[PDB]
Amino acid sequence: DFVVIKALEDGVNVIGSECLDKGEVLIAQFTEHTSAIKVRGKAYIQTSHGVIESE
Amino acid sequence: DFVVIKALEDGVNVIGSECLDKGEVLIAQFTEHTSAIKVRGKAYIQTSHGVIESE
Amino acid sequence: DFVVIKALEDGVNVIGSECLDKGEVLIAQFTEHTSAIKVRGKAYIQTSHGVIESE
Amino acid sequence: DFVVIKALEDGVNVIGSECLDKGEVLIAQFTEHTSAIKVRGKAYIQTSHGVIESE
Amino acid sequence: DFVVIKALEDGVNVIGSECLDKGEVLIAQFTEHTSAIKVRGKAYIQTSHGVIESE
Amino acid sequence: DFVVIKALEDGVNVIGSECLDKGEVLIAQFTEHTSAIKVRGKAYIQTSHGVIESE
Amino acid sequence: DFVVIKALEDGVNVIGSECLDKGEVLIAQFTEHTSAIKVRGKAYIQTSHGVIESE
Amino acid sequence: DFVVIKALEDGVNVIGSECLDKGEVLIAQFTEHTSAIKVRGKAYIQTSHGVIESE
Amino acid sequence: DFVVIKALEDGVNVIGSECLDKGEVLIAQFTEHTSAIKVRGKAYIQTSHGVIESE
Amino acid sequence: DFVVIKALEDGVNVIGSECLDKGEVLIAQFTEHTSAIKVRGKAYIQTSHGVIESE
Amino acid sequence: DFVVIKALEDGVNVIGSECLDKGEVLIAQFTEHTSAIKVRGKAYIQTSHGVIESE
Amino acid sequence: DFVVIKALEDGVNVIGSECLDKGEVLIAQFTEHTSAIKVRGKAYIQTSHGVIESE
Amino acid sequence: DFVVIKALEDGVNVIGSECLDKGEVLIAQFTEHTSAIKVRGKAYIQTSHGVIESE
Amino acid sequence: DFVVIKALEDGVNVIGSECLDKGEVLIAQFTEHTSAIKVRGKAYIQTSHGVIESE
Amino acid sequence: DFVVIKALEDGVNVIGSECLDKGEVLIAQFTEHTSAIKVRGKAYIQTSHGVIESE
Amino acid sequence: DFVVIKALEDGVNVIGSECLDKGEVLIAQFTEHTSAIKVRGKAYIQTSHGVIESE
Amino acid sequence: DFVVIKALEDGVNVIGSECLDKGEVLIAQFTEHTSAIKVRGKAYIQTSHGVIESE
Amino acid sequence: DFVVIKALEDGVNVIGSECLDKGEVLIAQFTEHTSAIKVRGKAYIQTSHGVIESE
Amino acid sequence: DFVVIKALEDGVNVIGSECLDKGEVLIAQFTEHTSAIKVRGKAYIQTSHGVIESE
Amino acid sequence: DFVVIKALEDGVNVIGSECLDKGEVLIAQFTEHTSAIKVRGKAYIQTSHGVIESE
Ligand SMILES: [Au+]
Ligand SMILES: [Au+]
Ligand SMILES: [Au+]
Ligand SMILES: [Au+]
Ligand SMILES: [Au+]
Ligand SMILES: [Au+]
Ligand SMILES: [Au+]
Ligand SMILES: [Au+]
Ligand SMILES: [Au+]
Repeated sequence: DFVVIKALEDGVNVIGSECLDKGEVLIAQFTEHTSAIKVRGKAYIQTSHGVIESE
Repeated sequence: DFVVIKALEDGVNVIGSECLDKGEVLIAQFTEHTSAIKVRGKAYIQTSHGVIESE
Repeated sequence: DFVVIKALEDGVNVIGSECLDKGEVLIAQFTEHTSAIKVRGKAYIQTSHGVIESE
Repeated sequence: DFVVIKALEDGVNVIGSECLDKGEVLIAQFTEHTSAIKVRGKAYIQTSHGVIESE
Repeated sequence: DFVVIKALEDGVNVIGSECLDKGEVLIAQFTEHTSAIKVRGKAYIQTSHGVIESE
Repeated sequence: DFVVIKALEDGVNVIGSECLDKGEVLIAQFTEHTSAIKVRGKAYIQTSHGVIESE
Repeated sequence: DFVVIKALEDGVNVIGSECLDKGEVLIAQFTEHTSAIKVRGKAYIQTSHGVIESE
Repeated sequence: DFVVIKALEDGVNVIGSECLDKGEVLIAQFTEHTSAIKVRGKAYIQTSHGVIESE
Repeated sequence: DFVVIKALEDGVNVIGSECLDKGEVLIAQFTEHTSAIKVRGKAYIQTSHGVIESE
Repeated sequence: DFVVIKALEDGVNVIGSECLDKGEVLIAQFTEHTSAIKVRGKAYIQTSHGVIESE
Repeated sequence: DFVVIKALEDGVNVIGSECLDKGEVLIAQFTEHTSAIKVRGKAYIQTSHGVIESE
Repeated sequence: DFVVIKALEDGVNVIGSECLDKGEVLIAQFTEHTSAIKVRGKAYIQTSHGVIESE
Repeated sequence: DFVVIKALEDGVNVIGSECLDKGEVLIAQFTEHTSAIKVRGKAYIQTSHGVIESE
Repeated sequence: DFVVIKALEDGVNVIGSECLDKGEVLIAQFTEHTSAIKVRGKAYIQTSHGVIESE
Repeated sequence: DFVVIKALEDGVNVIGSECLDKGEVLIAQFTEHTSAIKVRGKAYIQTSHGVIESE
Repeated sequence: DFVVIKALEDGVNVIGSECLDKGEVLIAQFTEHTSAIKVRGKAYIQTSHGVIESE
Repeated sequence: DFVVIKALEDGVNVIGSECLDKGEVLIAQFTEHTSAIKVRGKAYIQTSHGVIESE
Repeated sequence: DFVVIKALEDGVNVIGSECLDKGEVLIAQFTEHTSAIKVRGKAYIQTSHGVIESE
Repeated sequence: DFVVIKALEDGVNVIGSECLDKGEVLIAQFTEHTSAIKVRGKAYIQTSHGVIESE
Repeated sequence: DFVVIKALEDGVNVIGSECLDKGEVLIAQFTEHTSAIKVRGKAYIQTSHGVIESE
């Protein structure tokens, strides 16, 4: 139901817009509105399906 | 309930239309409307059933 | 609730009609209408029960 | 909730009537109407309980 | 919710009446009406609790 | 929700009354009415909790 | 939701009253009324939590 | 939803009042009323969390 | 949904007030009212998360 | 749905306010009101996600 | 449904605003309102997906 | 107005149905409904007319 | 008000119809309907007036 | 109209449920409800018809 | 219709609660309410059926 | 229906309160109100069940 | 308005009925109903007027 | 109007029920409901009339 | 009408809940609600009846 | 009805909040609202029960 995004670099954008600096962690749940989440920049994502590394 | 698409190359299309560049990651939930998702180009998909690599 | 079809060859048909080219991946959920899905051609399917290879 | 039938030979019948050729794969969900599914001929079935081989 | 009966010999009866020949496989779900299923003859049954061999 | 009774000998009674011969298999679901099932004679029962052998 | 009692000796009482002879097996579901089950005598009980041996 | 109490000694009290003799087994479900169960004396309890031995 | 408290010493208090002597075991479910349970004295608690030893 | 806090030192505060002494254990469920719990001082917490040690 | 944040350094901010000092632990559930939680500073987070370390 | 039945052996039936084990004693009064009492097995009966020994 | 019939042989009839086997004992009260009781076969009767032996 | 039960051993049950310890004496009258009284364990009963010793 | 209890020792309890000292005698009639009388301690009871000695 | 109390010593109390001196005799009937009679001191009681000597 | 009764021996009666054992202390206030208090046995009473020793 | 009870030993009961451990002090006022207070165990009581020591 | 509690040690609890540190003094009046006050830990209490020292 | 607090040091808090400097004296009466008064810091209190020294 929720994802965990650790921003490994500054200015990481999360759309669905929010900006994160280096070292912050955003835990985001899916609402009715937020049905899709796009991640730019270098970040480390943990979902239910496992982990992944956006660049 | 949701899929994770890491676009390994530029111009990856996701239909159900959105375009992704290299290194971005789209986490997509299934709405009532979006009942099917088609992925073109080279991308790395994680679902509940496991991982797969579209080309 | 959903299946993952990676089309390993061109012109793979999915009925319930859609056509896929080589390398694309279709993630399909079951609606009320779509109660049966038929797959032609060479494709690689992941379901909840495991994987299978249609030819 | 659904079964996966890979038709290993031509003319495989699925009742509940549909016909499959060799190499096709039918993913069938149970509706209210379809409460029983009979499979003739040589086919390879995956259910939640495991796999089986009809002849 | 459903059982898988592979008829290992001809004339296998399934009550709740249907008849199966050798090599066929019947996947049967429980409705409101079908609250009990009786199997005669030599057959190989897979349920959620495991497998069994009726004779 | 359901039990599987393989009658290992003739005349096995199932109350909640039905009679089974040797080699038959009865798959019984619990209705609102059938809240208790008594098994006489030599039979082999599979439930969710495991297997047991009535005599 | 249900328990399995194999009566290992004659006259096993089950309260919530029923009597069992040696070798019988009673599969009992919990209704709204039957909220507690007491077992006397030598019997072998399988529940969801495991097995136990009343004496 | 339910607990299993094997009374290892005579006069075991179960409050929420009932008395058990040595060798009996009480399987108790939680109603709306019975929201707490106290066990005195030497008894052997199986719950969902595991086993324990009251004295 | 419920906790198991074995009182290893006399006068163990359970608030949410009840008192237990040495060797007793209280199995407590959470109602709407009882939303917090405090345990004093030496006791051995089993929850869903595991075991713990209050002093 | 609930957390287990063993207060390893005196005066441990739990906000959402309650105070605990050394050796006590508070098992706290989440109501509608209590949507966040803050723990001060040296305490040992067990949740569903595992254990942790507040200082 | 809930996350566990151990603040490893002083002044850790949790948005969705609260401030934590070193050694405190905040257990936060997701309401309807709190649909996203941002964590600044050095903290140690446990979720259902595992652990992570914000900086 | 009442009879006294000492069950000298196990499984003594009293109709008007109840079962008694060895050593138990049932004191039964005549209601409007219970106008006849039948005793099977080995038992020792005391009535107003004297004593008798059913076998 | 009541009689005690010990059936000393099989098939003893009691009219007012019931059948008794050897060793059974029937204690019969007089209703408004049952104003006369006829006993066939070998039986041993105790009434208020004493004992008698029907053949 | 009433019976006298001297409990010669501990835990004597009287159904119609009450428990007696060794040396206690229960004098029980027959109500409209209590139309049958069953005595377990070792006890010494005095009725109008005489005395008896349950075991 | 009534019983006579001579309390041979102090603190004799009569339930149905009253307390008697040594040497007192309680003559108790059965009301509609008092349908059962339990006697603890050492006492000497005279009923219509005879005498008895509770301990 | 009535008891006879000869007061063998002064100050004998009869509750259900009356006081008797030495040598007096009280013949007491049971009303609806007086359902229990307690006798203190040294007295000699005659009932229907026989005689007794309170002290 | 209130009295203090320390029961120096067992079975001390307080009427207005209650029983006390040795070492207990009853602090009794005067209601509208309790307008007189009688104390039997050996006890030590403190009132507003001073102390006294009942025997 | 109020009493002061210092519990000199563990498990001191105060009826009118509360339990106290060693070293605690309960200051109790008389309500309309609490018209009598009984103290068990070893405790030290101060009233308006002076002090006393329950055992 | 009021009591004076000087907390001689840290964490002194006053129920009727409040916590006091060493050296603080709480002057508490009795409301309608607060009809009983329990004091834990080492504290020095002055009432109208005198002084006392809880531990 | 009233207390006298001489603040022997600066910043003495009186809750029920007011602050006092060194040498000031606050005479406080109990209203309906102010039912409890807490004193921090070094102060010298005179009540009806005597004097005390908060620290
Ligand atoms: Au594009
Ligand atoms: Au065909
Ligand atoms: Au039986
Ligand atoms: Au206690
Ligand atoms: Au801050
Ligand atoms: Au008992
Ligand atoms: Au008198
Ligand atoms: Au007493
Ligand atoms: Au505290």
